[PDB]
Amino acid sequence: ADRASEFLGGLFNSLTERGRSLSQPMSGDELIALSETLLSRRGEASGVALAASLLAGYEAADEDDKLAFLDALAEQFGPDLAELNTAIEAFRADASAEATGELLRAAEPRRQELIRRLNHAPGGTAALVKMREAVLARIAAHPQLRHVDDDFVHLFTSWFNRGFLVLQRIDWTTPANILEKIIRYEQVHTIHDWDDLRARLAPPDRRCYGFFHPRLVDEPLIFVEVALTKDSPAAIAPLLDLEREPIAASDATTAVFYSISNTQQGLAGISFGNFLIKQVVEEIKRELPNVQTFVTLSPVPGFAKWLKRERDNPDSTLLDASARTALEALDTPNWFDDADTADRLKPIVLQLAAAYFLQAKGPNGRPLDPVARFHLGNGARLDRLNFLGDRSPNGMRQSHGLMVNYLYALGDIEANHEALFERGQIAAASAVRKLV
Amino acid sequence: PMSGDELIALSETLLSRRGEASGVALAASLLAGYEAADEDDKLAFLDALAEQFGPDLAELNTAIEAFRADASAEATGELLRAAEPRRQELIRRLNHAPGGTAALVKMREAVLARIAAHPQLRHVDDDFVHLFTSWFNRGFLVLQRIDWTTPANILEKIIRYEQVHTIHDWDDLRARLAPPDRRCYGFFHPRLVDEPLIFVEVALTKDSPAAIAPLLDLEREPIAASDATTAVFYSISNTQQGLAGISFGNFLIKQVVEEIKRELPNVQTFVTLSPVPGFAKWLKRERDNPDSTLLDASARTALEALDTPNWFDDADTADRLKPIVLQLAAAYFLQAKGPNGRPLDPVARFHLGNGARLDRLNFLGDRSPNGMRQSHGLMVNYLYALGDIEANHEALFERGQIAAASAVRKLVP
Amino acid sequence: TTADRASEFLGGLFNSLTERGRSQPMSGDELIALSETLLSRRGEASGVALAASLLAGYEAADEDDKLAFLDALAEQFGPDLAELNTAIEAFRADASAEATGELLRAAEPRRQELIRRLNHAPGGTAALVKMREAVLARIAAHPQLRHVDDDFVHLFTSWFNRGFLVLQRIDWTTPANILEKIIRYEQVHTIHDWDDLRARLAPPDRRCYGFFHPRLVDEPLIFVEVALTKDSPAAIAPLLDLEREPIAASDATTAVFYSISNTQQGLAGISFGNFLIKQVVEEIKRELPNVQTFVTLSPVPGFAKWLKRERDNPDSTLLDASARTALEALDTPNWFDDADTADRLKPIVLQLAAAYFLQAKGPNGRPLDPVARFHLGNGARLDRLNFLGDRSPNGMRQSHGLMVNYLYALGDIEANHEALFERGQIAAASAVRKLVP
Amino acid sequence: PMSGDELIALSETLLSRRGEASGVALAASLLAGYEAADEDDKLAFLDALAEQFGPDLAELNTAIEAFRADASAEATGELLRAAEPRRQELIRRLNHAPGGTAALVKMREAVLARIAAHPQLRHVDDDFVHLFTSWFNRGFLVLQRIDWTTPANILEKIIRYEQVHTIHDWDDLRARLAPPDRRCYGFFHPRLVDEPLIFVEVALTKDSPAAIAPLLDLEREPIAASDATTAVFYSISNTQQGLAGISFGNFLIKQVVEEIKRELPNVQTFVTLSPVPGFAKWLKRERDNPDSTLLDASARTALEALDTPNWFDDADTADRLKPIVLQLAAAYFLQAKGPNGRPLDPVARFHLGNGARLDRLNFLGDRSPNGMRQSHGLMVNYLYALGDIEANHEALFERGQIAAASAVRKL
Ligand SMILES: [Mg+2]
Ligand SMILES: [Mg+2]
Repeated sequence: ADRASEFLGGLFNSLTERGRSLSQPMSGDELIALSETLLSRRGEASGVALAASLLAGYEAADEDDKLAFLDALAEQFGPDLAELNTAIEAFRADASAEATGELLRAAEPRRQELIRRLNHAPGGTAALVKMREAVLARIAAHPQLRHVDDDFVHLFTSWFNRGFLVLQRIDWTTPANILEKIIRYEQVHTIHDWDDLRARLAPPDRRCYGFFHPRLVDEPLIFVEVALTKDSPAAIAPLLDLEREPIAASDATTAVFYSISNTQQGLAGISFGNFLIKQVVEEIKRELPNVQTFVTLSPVPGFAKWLKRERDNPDSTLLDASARTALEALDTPNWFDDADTADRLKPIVLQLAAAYFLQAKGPNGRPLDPVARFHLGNGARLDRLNFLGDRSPNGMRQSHGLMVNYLYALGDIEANHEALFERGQIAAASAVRKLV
Repeated sequence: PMSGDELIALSETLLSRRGEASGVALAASLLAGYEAADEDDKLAFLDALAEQFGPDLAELNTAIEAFRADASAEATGELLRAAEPRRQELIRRLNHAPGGTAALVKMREAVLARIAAHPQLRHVDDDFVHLFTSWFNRGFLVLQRIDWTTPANILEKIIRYEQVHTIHDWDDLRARLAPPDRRCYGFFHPRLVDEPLIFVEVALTKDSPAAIAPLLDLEREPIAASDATTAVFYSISNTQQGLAGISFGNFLIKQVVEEIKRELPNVQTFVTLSPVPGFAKWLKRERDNPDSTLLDASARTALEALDTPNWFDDADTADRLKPIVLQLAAAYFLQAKGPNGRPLDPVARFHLGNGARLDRLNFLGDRSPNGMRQSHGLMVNYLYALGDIEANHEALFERGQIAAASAVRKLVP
Repeated sequence: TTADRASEFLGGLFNSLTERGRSQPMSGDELIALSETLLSRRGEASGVALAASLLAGYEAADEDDKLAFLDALAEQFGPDLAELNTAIEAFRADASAEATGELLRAAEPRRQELIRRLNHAPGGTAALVKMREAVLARIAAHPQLRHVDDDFVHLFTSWFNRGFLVLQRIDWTTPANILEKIIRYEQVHTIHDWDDLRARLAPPDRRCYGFFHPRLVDEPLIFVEVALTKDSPAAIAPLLDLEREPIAASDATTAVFYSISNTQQGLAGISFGNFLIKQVVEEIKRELPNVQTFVTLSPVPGFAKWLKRERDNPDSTLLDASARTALEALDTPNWFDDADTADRLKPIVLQLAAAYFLQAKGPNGRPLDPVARFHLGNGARLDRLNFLGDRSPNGMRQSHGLMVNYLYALGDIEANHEALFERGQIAAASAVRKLVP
Repeated sequence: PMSGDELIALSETLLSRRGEASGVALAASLLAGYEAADEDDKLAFLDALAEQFGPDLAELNTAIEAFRADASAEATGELLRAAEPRRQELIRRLNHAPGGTAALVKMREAVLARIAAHPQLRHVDDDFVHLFTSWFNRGFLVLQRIDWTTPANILEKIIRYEQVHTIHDWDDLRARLAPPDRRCYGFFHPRLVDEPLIFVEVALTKDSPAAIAPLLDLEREPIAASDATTAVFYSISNTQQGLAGISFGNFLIKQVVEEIKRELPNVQTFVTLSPVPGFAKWLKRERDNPDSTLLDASARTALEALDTPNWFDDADTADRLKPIVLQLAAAYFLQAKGPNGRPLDPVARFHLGNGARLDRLNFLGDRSPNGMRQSHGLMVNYLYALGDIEANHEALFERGQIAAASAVRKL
């Protein structure tokens, strides 16, 4: 039945209210010592006790002691090499069930149990996420921790099940402890104090939502900023216009997604499903059924640095001197001003930009642009390419000002998605694809 | 409907799917088809799960050759991934179908049911346990008072899963949660909606019972909550068969008493009136004594009076059986151990596990036909004290040390 | 966040008031004496204690003692006649604001303050409803209690504000304690234990709703039974036939109200708004958008009584020699069991029914038939007359088997309601309006 | 916009309306009209309310004749009906409009405020109070904890409505809600969504303070919940101007302490550190007495010190104002009364009415500029006990017996 919606609501409410209810720096060595103790503990009370302790000791430790520990999760808490070999020989001797099971057992690094146990401490999950954040930041100077992050991903993928994710409008009636977080995760608009915030949430032509999961109480995991309007924008400058006149909800037909952000560093790479946006769309449709179309005014981070690599190679598959000439006009502080040099680049940029999307592919079989991977993964369609839609000194170096417009269509959202994942079809508008 | 072959095929498809919407659709269809399948087609699919769906050997082999060549971290990590039965990914995916968790839990009931006739299915069961252990986290287990204001669909489930003192109909039911001197609680998990994973039936009283009949019988009169001083756990039921062997934590009862205490601060003594679903099965196996420091010559003597249609009403041939049986029960608890070195009896494992103390042995505390089949009407009282729960649990788990009252550690031969 | 926010909020507060909401025999004289203490009391703690005491006493009192007390409310607890006259003379002397203020104070009987205070006892409102049920049951044999009932209505009206009325679907996920009460309030269907209720609610083509108000926690005031179908019926027998084959709710296109009941005798005559069915329709629609037509299959209690009066009237407005002659058929064992007698009657009856519905008014000016006053007031349209829709011995004595369908169109509910209340215009279909003389 | 006359016209159309749907439509349209209209039109409508909307004389007289011609119960009940001012039906109708109760509460504020300048409005007030008493039934009042996880639009209101120790910004607010040594409760009623009618600010401690400075101070060390034995009610506010004079019960505090203890059973002593707004105008009117036993020559002199601007910052002239004031405060309390046998202090009538007993007169407990303004920096304590609350309440209401402490009586 559908009663499942109420049951989970009631349940997640007991969980959150419960959460809102509930020390001296340690060295890298002690932390390791403590881990071993926790891994051999049998009692459940002493277990959470050692766990909470370890987590407090780590949060308190000096940046150096922290790294000593993370490194140890690589060297001292991987699988037992002896056992694993024994187990390998057995399988090699007879590919039996007994042997194929002990192999699965012996190949599991001890870290997994350690993380599974640390997670029993009150606040454990939140601390664990902050820990994966530290290892993610340590991969560079210590590639070894890439395997330590692998195990966090495994476990996290299991905890943050997409079935328990939930969408909530983040308006002025939202709990203060949560909004206080929004002040921090706010990407676009500026917000220093609660006044800036209320003001930010005030306008009736502005909206924003958040996805919450019971594993992290009162934590908006994904933040979705929307703008209500009648026209489908091609420039960001206007939507963020502080002195412009805002309209009314019934006075809109096109909801435009100007910002979508993952708020927790430690959750990078953890999928929360691919029909997120679809949900944010229905919420808007249920509230304001007038809204006929749903488009996004997303950026294109990676295009500029793609135009670099693609130009630096004088043996481009489709980029001659005729182009490379006027092309490098971008190599000037201010070029977007000269209305002349502007209309010159438009055709050439939009032409290479179209390639960057439908043509360019990253490592694995998938679009190079990260924002494309997302919105496209979410069944949207690469509808329009707004040249110079963001002339901010930020976007100018990010994508040379180039901004695009993905369009979500309730009808064929799932359709595009299957296309993209099963085959490779990059749902794009005809007007953009004819720039090969 | 669908045949084992067709299910096996659709499984394969689901496993190689890459689109979410299409994946969930395939998962919802396979589950739907499995349910419609036949006892033969079903055993076919559960079996194809124990053979075709184990770890992929081709990929396991490469991973091993790679590790042998270079035992690098990447190689070790690769070996783990490839050592995973395909079953696990299959199970994880069906779980995305709506009602999958429930469906999945019913499927595990099905393998746990066939395991005896098909010991290979046991390898499939291990993987459900691995996932289930991760899905049913104790952190989301929620205690919820269950009374007459509780939805009917849920109450209906309690009459069906009540496993200690059978609840005949809705009147017996109302009888157990409507009186102000009666209390019921249940633990719920977001993984299974409206499904009380574990529910406890307590009786608010002034004394520590020794027989259920008095608690059950629809005759006696209640008593205001503020009047009682003692809470008595007279029934504990683990509802989902497919959830057998998944620990929900050892401090479950500690929560039910913390609840009862904040509500009725007038209740300061907590005990249980529990069964012993493994005593008749023990004593009988012990009656074919090849050589035991327990039973002797003048032993089986009174142990015959147990084999009657009702030896529990004639003080004659029974009063002679009380001190022999209790002497032996004291042996069944403090000495008899299960294959894992834990206390032989399931219910003593639960309560001792929750920090309770074996406080008293009640000879013939339950006369019902069920009580007779389990331990010859034998029942015991475990005691719970918030101040000792943690210690007893820790002491039991860390050192295998059982917590029993002196008045019982003595009755051991 | 104001239409949905106020609902979030109200739902919440109500949930609190729900869990929060989840005695010796006295003589009429003692109860009356007590009412006097309570009335003069000043402390809140003792007020409640006394009131709680009086209610318990009343409950346990003898039927004679209850009755004496109710009568006491009429003669002893009315307005103080002395000061009332004093105030009348003050105002006749000079109609000042202070004069009409005191007059208003002077006219209010002590019954009101007594009821208001008894309402503070826990379980007070429920007890007062039960008590009002008693005075309602005694107005015949005791016409003086009518002025006691008038005071109850003034307070109940203010307490049971339509704004807090909430609609809830009633099914197997509904709390047992509420379902238990439902097993007693069930109208059409027959229900014994829980197997009946569970059975009666199981079918996917059946759906009943309830209206709840925070004043009477866990209590369904108005119970609405509906049937999911693919056509607007003309006879109940089929709908109620257990040996019928249900249909998936998604397959249905029609929603048919076939039972609407007020569950609290003591609430009789208290309005909960005219847009009740509106809410039930908007609800079904959002759950099953696959339903376009909203129609009822109502009874016409009081048609038989009316027809009798029309016949016994030697000067009947529209009963010629023929009609009178044919009608005599209605006065036989099972005339309905003769296709010929039936088809002969159908034209004359249906035509009389039309004048009944469209012309027969009440002692005020409202449509005489109580079920029509309801559905018409709920903005419905009288859509069709179903000759011989219910041949159950009951329906036969009620309206000679005559049933009807009222048509609810979620686009003219307000229009029709306004017409009936503002202009007195009945919303009937031509098929029936062009059937009147 | 809309003129007072067009409003009075609408009201008349609403009173005779029979249709429900159009009934609430006109009601919404009147509320909105009144709401956004010049002050002058407003006073028009409100004065019309006292004038053109009292009872209908015709009907009232007809009803009078009948009663004089036949004092029957049916004639009586009919008189009562006709004595009701049309205003009531007007209000009752406007209240069906979406958001009417809130609009109506605001309108009462409009009249209440204009009374002093226009006493004929007091009559309008009278029917507002009649209806509000009925509507704001105490049984639907709900106690709710108000911490940092509370909806913003509500916390905002808590800020805006503080009336004991002003809150300046959200951080300052966060301060009274987040710190574990702190707590806050509000009372909500279904008639006004998200509107905290009454809200209390308690400072969990382990003693019984006599000054606010050490409570509201940002620089302070927190204390765990269980690390407290007491509870200190330092601020209590009644939020709705328009709900002035409507009782929400007399056991509001008994509910809060019952909640604090069920959570922190480590608290076994609940006391307040309340102000005394009725001390300013009392002593300021006191020294204008033709005669006053509580004010002699030897007193009215050592009391002259308070006249200076800043005398609270000198250990010197201050210890003479300690015994003379306490004896007048202890008098003002146990003695002084208002137009009724009830205590003159609006805060004492609240706490005593709530079952508390005057336990101490913490001299100069408030240094705030507003504090001196009223109680001259003086503060008092009130002791609540889950044993005497009901007993004290009764004594005060049944017999006017002011439960106080010996330490305070003699003075
Ligand atoms: Mg795993
Ligand atoms: Mg009145």
